[PDB]
Amino acid sequence: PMILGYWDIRGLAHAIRLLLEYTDSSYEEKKYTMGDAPDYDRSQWLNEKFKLGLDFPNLPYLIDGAHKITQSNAILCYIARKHNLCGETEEEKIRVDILENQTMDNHMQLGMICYNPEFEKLKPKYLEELPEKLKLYSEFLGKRPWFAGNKITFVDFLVYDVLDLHRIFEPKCLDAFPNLKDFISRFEGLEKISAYMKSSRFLPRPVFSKMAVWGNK
Amino acid sequence: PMILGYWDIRGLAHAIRLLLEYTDSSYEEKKYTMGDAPDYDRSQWLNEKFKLGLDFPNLPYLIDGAHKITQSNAILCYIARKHNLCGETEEEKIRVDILENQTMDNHMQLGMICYNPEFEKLKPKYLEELPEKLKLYSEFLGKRPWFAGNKITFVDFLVYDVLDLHRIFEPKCLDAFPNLKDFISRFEGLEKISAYMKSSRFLPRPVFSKMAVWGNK
Ligand SMILES: N[C@@H](CCC(=O)N[C@@H](CSc1ccc([N+](=O)[O-])cc1[N+](=O)[O-])C(=O)NCC(=O)O)C(=O)O
Ligand SMILES: N[C@@H](CCC(=O)N[C@@H](CSc1ccc([N+](=O)[O-])cc1[N+](=O)[O-])C(=O)NCC(=O)O)C(=O)O
Repeated sequence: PMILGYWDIRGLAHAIRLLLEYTDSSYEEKKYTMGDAPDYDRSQWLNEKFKLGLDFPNLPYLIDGAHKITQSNAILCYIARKHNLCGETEEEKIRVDILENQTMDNHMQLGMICYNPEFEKLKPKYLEELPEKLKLYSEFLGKRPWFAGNKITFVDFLVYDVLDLHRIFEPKCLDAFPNLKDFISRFEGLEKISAYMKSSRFLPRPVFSKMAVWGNK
Repeated sequence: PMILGYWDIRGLAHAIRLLLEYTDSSYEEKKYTMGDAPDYDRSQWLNEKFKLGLDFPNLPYLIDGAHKITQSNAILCYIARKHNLCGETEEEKIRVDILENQTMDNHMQLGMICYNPEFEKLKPKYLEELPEKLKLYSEFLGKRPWFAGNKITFVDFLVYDVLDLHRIFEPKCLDAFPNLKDFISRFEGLEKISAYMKSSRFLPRPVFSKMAVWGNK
């Protein structure tokens, strides 16, 4: 069975875990524990980091037999390809590519301030800007059932994670975009998704690692 | 003809410009000018940002008729797909995916400190770490003519820009990895590449925008 390595948190592995579940993939998980402050001992991972045969050692990392992979989006396409969720038409592949990177951006943005000691000070501006960000995704999705088009793709998992992370950060954020709310309903309503969410495996928190100022627990 | 919008600098548009050239693509450039300190007036771009019909307004952006694209890596695949440089075999697509993101990481890393006011203080550590970074690419490439494998792909443009930016930042950096040096020789040795470098179009500097503390000019 495949084996997904990551910290004992949600973070970046979220969309992957969801995808793996949606695809009925056979897998295990090698969760790494980070020590408490002030050191935040990472040795559990560092003692293994370069022993796994990974090309660019990192987290998350996926191991499927002889295939060792790093970089979240790389791991997602890998999985998605086995179930034709990496896109089909031309326009689909474009939307996929754009989102694939757009979400990664918007994510690192939140991550950056949530790990910034001055989070409290920065928070005001970030929130002032967020509505427009969400709007973009609303406009983008429009009347489509999924982001790529009529068929679901791995990018839907990425958009979800991002959108979800924001209802958690600011609950009223998605209130102004019905289609987005429906998207979340539609995504969580997915049979294998719904079931996974009610299982013991579902790890929706902590959102970030112990070093984080927000969602660190 | 296609139209590539970006700042009047190298930056993220570099690999794209190189690819476009190597593919003999018919295109123009909409270069945006940033005002001098302390305001760094961006208005030339802001007054157009939401008028272009882009989905997620940003730079660089590519316009091919009805197709409006953002996110550098999104733009690269779009172009590479028209010429079969987006990867073919399974293992090829993996390497492409990994590098497509790996390079983007290593890039932002450099960008972050080069835009950091305390650049001078941060520089010492970054340099202490760089060798291992480069080594990863060397190990990765190994005895292959190209990163993807025997055929050249758009990621080779990404790896080049990164490797190039680092010889500029620290000339002796690549000295310990012959295969990487040969890679640089082999890439610039490409007919259309070589030619483009001797042209008036070649924009290798400034490396970053005016806001940068390094390579700002
Ligand atoms: N581009 C890579 C990024 C991988 C990465 O950064 N992994 C991190 C945790 S994520 C992370 C780490 C720091 C911050 N931060 O804000 O400081 C935010 C996030 N995040 O998940 O957004 C890690 O611990 N890697 C193991 C290692 O480096 O050896 C990918 O998407 O796979
Ligand atoms: N993920 C996107 C990122 C796009 C982006 O960052 N665009 C910047 C320039 S790049 C950039 C900007 C800042 C820093 N920095 O280090 O501070 C590094 C880089 N970089 O290219 O590496 C911009 O000016 N966009 C127009 C807008 O936002 O309206 C992509 O790769 O296309």
